[PDB]
Amino acid sequence: DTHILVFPFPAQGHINPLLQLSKHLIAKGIKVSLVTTLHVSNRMQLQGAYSNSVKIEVISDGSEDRLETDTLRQYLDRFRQKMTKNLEDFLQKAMVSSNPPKFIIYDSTMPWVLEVAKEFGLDRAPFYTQSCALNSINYHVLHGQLKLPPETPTISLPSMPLLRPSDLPAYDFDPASTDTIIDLLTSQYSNIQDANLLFCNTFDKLEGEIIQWMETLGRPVKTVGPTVPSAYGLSLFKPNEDVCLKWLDSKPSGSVLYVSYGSLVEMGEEQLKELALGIKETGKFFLWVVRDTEAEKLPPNFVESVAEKGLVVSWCSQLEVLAHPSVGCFFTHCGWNSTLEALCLGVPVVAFPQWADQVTNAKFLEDVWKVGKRVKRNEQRLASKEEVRSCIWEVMEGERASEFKSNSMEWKKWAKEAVDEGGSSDKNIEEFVAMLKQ
Repeated sequence: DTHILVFPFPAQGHINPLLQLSKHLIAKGIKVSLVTTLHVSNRMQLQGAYSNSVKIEVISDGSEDRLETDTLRQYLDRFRQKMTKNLEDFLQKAMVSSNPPKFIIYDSTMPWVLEVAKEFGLDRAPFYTQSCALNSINYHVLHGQLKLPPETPTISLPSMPLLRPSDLPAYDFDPASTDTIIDLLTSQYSNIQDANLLFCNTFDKLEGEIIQWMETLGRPVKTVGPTVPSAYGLSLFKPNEDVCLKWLDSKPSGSVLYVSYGSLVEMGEEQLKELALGIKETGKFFLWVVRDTEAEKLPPNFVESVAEKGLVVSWCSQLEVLAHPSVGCFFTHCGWNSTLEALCLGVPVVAFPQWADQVTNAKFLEDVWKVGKRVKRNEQRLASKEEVRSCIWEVMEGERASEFKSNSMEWKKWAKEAVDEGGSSDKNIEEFVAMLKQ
């Protein structure tokens, strides 16, 4: 029984992609062990309860956790030191067992795992969870072809669309961690000559040309995305579904604006007021999922003022909401997972990027894939309520509303084609599985 290890970075949007890939591998006959921390096995729904499930291997004691007194640098430095020893101890017992693992797939953001794999003679591959366009940007920042602030107002990178400085990732959003994040992201290409191959969370039709560029770095590159669950009885003591779905069920098809800037962005009340008022001014039905600490910054009386039009809740499953036919538009922060979800479910977007790679994903969503528009922001970075209202109207009601929806249904078709049997991504996964059986 061939078995491999998958080692994701324990953080927002890094685990689900590797878990999804693990599920595809198990469906093709490969047993998968997920190497993770005590907190992820504990404080998350990683149950691995069925006999065909991913096996969870906890290798940490929780002493690698981020302290309140820690900077990002101290946290990543301690994590690397402790998890390196933890992985060395784990492989020691596993590389001399009856059935040793034949491969380790690890998050690309932990390039130190390759050195551990190399030391034990274990085949390995980093997994790039972000867009391939970001791989190009980070590589060119690493090699001096692009600079923190760009010298030239137009940036032309190999096999990439032209970008202005307002389309490049904003790592300055959290000033204390700016240099740390840039060093982290640029250090993902330093030891790729020893990688068996590179895995990318994308699909050929989406970034094919950029992937061709990536292959020129010397190693095989395998697109295996998008990592969205393929899914997208009768109880007398329970209701059929969730409250969100029920509320959406009573709306006309394609009429509601699903709003979510994700679970990590901390927006300012000033900008939060204008955004809420912007959504209010449109007079459209909208389902806004926002966490408790962000919801307290909402303007006083806002939810009562949009009583008939708005449903503001603390949680709903994003996938089931985006797959609902009553939803016609997605006001999103343009995180890579959200970006791929929008494309996979054929839903046009109002791009409101906040930080990091979100601005680059927004650029591709608006100017390259053409499935929506970016909210115009001012010099201060504040998006006014008319810009917000205008943008929502333009994508849902304006001249290009039919265009955007047509582009979205096309990207939705190619995305399903990619992960469907014989698709570009499925083919890459089958070839990898075939090599592991050799």
